[PDB]
Amino acid sequence: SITSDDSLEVIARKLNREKELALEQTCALLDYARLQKIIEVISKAPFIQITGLGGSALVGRDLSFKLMKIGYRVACEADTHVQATVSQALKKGDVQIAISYSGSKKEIVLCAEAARKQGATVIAITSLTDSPLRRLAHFTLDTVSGETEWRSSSMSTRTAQNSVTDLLFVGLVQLND
Amino acid sequence: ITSDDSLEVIARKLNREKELALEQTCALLDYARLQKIIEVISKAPFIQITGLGGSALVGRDLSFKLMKIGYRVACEADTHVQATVSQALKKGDVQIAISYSGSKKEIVLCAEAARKQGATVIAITSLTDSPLRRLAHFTLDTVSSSMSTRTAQNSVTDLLFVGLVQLNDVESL
Amino acid sequence: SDDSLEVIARKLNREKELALEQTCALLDYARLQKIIEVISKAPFIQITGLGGSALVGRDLSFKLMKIGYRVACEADTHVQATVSQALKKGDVQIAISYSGSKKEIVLCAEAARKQGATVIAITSLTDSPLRRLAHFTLDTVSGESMSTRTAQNSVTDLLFVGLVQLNDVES
Amino acid sequence: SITSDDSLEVIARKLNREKELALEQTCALLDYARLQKIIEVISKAPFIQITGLGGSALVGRDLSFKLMKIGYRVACEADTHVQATVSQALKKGDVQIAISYSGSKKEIVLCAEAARKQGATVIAITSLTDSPLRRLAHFTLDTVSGETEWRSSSMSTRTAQNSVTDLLFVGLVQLND
Repeated sequence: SITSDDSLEVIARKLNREKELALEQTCALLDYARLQKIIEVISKAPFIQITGLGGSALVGRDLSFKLMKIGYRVACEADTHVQATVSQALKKGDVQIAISYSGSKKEIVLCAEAARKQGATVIAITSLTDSPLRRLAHFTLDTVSGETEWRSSSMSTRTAQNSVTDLLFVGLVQLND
Repeated sequence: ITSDDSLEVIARKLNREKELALEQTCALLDYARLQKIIEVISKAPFIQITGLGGSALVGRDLSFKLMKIGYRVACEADTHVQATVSQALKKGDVQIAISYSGSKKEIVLCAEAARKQGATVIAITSLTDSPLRRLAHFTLDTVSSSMSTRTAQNSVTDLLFVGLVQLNDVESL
Repeated sequence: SDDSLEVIARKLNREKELALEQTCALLDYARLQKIIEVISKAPFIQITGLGGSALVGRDLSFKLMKIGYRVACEADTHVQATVSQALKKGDVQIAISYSGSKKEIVLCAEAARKQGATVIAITSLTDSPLRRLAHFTLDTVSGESMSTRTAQNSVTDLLFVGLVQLNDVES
Repeated sequence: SITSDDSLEVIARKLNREKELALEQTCALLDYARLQKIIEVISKAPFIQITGLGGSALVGRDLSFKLMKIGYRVACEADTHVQATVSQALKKGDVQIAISYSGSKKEIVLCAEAARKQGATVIAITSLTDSPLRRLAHFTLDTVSGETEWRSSSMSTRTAQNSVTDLLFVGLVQLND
């Protein structure tokens, strides 16, 4: 989509269109009945681990700061060795929120498998493709990217992921009643 | 946007608010100015990216992209690490300061220290006349809610990056 | 310090050794056992610190996480601060600070005690805000900066080993 | 079963003893002629990546902040994916300081391979064992443990590493003073 022929303005406009598409298609895929039960699940979580890698870990930590900001016990950890040990020590009733577009990055898949072995609940924020991460998840929130993989690789994907976490957070706060 | 709403109404409302941030931010772009900014970033021996709170995550997000392509970058959530790095900047280096307000003490002092050291300061900030906007060599404006703000900030950094790759690609060829 | 590198290496090692000796000599093993028991029963544990003593806290955090304790240890102060506001009766805060009077650590220990949690300080001997606010204090004595870290790690490493022994004893 | 001793006071004394011997034996193993050459090479590095995992990464972070404060351009990154992208982008004349006791941690080994591939100069802070990391290093700084039953524990290993990093920092302040 974005090519070496483009002016800076066309690039600017192309980028915004990719994010707008990523937001709309992600939104269109939402099962609002399934979104609600997920929020219910997160809300009763004694402990929440949020896993990710690279740019998507920033999305997870963005959400971890917001959940801590309202009294949730949240682990979100960049060091993959440390992230893995947290997963291997989760307990039944805990919640893992796995943010990974591909669903086939080993470290993230290994952490989700460890959560399941320990009996934690796994929520995957991931792309529509059938992936090891999707097959490990109790619930899945689908993210549709709009990007040119060779140019805008961690941009509309991250916008799609941010839209899901933002919604999760607002729906959680809305459970103030 | 209010409670009593359903989750679908919230999702749409949040999506529209981001959509407005993307479009009102791009609407103020000065493409001749932005090109000069990319050139400056492109030639920088060293780049510091300052921020705090969510703007720090936006800074790290961009620093990962610049680091992958071999640009020498510092961007650090610890408030006083980030201050030691600004003061240690030298002439010709570049600081990218991301704050919506422009009056946050730490971002202001890091930007002071960076022009004290003779670096170029690029500010990604709101249209509010601010101490940051005054200290900056260049400003890219962001119009935005803390979600919309991060959305607006990311649209500037993402554009700077793809523009940087585009220019660097033109030269290599 | 216009000494050789060899003189520097030995001098740094002797400061570290003195920090270990002087810190170990102040240990009260009766209170340490009580402290280990408090930590072991906490549903949630926050470890606070700033600068190098934050790294010390995270070093402990990694080991506690691996054996199943729920532990927050954030090196960003505003994150650390809001994690203190959410503490609950029965939780535990481990506050690591040599001075004992750094505003950010003092503010988190107040919140912890306010919120009903137990505060365990790892701090120098001086009469300090952190020491007055703690339910339990473990002393660290330097050997002079680098030896301060060494002193703090010797207390945390001991807490870690005590806790592992506590479970293998009741296994 | 973590310890063969029953008494906390015995444990505390043995643990401190292990640390005292890790410090002294690592110190005795220093080729102070090499160490000055090593400090000289770090002094000239336009860019310094410090690599590690888990506890060893905290040592590298502690060093990275001391070095940044006296003005050096330093990368030190907990996220193993990002860290790997930094190693892959090093250039000739850059220095990588790889901090791993074992020398056989996949991610540290692959970061040193990438650094050497691209022509960076690799200084390893590692144990004496013949390791993939030691065979890849241009320079080595040996971290060994004490005699006790606590050898090779992360507590002993962190202590030996810290003494080496503390020394490198002080030797650098001495030039740059």
